[PDB]
Amino acid sequence: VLSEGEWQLVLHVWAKVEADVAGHGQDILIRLFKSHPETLEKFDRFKHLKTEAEMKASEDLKKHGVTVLTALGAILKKKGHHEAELKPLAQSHATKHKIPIKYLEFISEAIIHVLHSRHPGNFGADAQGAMNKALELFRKDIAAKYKELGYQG
Ligand code: HEM
Ligand SMILES: [Cl-]
Repeated sequence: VLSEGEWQLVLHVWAKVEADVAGHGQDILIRLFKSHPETLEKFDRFKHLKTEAEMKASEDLKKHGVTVLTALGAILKKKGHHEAELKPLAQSHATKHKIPIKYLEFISEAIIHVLHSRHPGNFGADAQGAMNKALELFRKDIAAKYKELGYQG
């Protein structure tokens, strides 16, 4: 369970993300695909992209990044009260997309890397600690939902 103080560090850096969601979504998805190329294979819509340049030029990938970060933003703004938001996300990711928890760990790493790179004014050690705790909470609750849904994750 995060403290209010931890949530405020989380929401303070997220406020900067929100200056340019699309840009942050591109950086995060590209970082994920570069660091863990197996994750790209889960995306039938994107798995043809061969290079970072093709990824940067992909209008569709940018749209998807906005969709992803906006969903995560809405979860973070619930400050742990995210049962309603997690139900559809867990169901699609377990049953349609088949995304293991390991891959959620990978995108968590990508989010942290990008925030660390772009936002050193709002992402020092304590802020990164808080964001890690929020993402761990997200993954813990998603894992529990996966198990309820019948997906071992
Ligand atoms: C913070 C973690 C994540 C969030 C908030 C997130 C959010 C979303 C959202 C909102 C959608 C659109 C609606 C839906 O199908 O549920 C989506 C689609 C999808 N997600 Fe995620 N996602 C996350 C992590 C991942 C990861 C790590 C992968 C793969 C390694 C993944 C693979 C997909 C795929 C394949 C789709 C369908 C894309 C398409 O063809 O339209 N997700 N995700
Ligand atoms: Cl800090």
